[PDB]
Amino acid sequence: PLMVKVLDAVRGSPAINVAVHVFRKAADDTWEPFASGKTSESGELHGLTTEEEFVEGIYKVEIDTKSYWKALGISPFHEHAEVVFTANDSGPRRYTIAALLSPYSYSTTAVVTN
Amino acid sequence: PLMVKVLDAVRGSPAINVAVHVFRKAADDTWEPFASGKTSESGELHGLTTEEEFVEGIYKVEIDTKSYWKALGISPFHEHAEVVFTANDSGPRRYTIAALLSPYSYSTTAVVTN
Amino acid sequence: PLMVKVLDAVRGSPAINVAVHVFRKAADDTWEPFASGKTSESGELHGLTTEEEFVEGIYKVEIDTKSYWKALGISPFHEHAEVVFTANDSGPRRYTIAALLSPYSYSTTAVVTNP
Amino acid sequence: PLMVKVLDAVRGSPAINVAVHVFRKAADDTWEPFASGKTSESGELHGLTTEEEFVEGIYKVEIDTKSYWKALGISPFHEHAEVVFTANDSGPRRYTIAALLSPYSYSTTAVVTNP
Repeated sequence: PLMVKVLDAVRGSPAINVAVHVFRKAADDTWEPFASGKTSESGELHGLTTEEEFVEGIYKVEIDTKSYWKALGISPFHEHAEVVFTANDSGPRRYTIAALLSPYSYSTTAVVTN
Repeated sequence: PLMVKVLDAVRGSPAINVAVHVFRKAADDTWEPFASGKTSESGELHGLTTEEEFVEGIYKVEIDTKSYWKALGISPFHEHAEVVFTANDSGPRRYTIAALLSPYSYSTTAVVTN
Repeated sequence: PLMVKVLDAVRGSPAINVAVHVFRKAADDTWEPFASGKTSESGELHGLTTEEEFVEGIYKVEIDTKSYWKALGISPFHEHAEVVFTANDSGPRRYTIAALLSPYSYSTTAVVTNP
Repeated sequence: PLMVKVLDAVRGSPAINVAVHVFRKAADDTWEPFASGKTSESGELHGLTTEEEFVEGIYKVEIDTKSYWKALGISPFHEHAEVVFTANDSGPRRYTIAALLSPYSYSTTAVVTNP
């Protein structure tokens, strides 16, 4: 139900081996670890969760952009990119969180389909 | 060797049934039709060309964004989105031209892989 | 030293009356409230801080995009856009945090200048 | 009535000395040169046209992104960014064409205001 895709706007490539952490907002308003991984050779991270586990609520996707750029020998601006959203059962069932990275800028979009 | 992908930033969806025209720059500097189609249900347009036909040169991808938005009952700013680039044999072999559409804005990126 | 500018990609206009909250990471690793304000009719937010107050640190600029879109009667995807960065670690700089908003997508860019 | 502003997403800075060519579609469907200029040290290009001259029509703003990146010694993907739009068809408006550049990607947004 949840896929994360990361692209590199400098090189025109997938952003490979980027660490991604997903958190779910707990009742006390803290962020609890939910799932994590590293993007693949295609810049994608599949298998984070299942339909049963991905219940409605507020989630945060943190993308470790700073490590990515530093490994390329580039100093970037942001500490990470964060994407915070509510999962809603009314809407379509599959969420792709896409991010497009540059050293001083990033874009993110949600593609939500059935 | 060439794929075009179009997303809708307003609805968080693929942009479906968007007309896309590809042109190749001729020796006289005019744009000659090269390939065309409409994006699919996944917002993608596959099968535009073959490796044999997609020789080095300058290409233009014109995306009919204005018709897309008008069919959704929205008045948009741009007449179309245009992506102009050189195909280069030195670089990786597969080109994805991605576009992210809003009524008054668009983003485009090239993902070039082997 | 810190300015925030927000545009609306749907309207082709400044994004007006967007709430922005800035935090700074404290010694204990918590996010301490640092400054807040709203974008004006030009989509800009000036006056958040001073050169003296804007010391080195890790800052988070929270742009309340959901509140913006809901005040316009639109159901958007994100809760907010968060921009997190180290500032002033090589001496004072001027930071513009720009954001471009759509209901299911946003962009942010930093322009950093040395006075 | 027409301003162009360009940022560099790699540097986190204005994109300086970017060449911009504006065309207007003629009666015969050709692109007629309309105005041109370069972005300043602030990444802005002012003074392209006048209220009188900027009549209704279909305009193309060509931002010479390859020339910009090649002047910096970088091999980018696109030849240029083209922004094509109908202007002034409900009376005079003020247009800002903004662009954010990276070597393999760009964004453009229009801010349209009624004076």
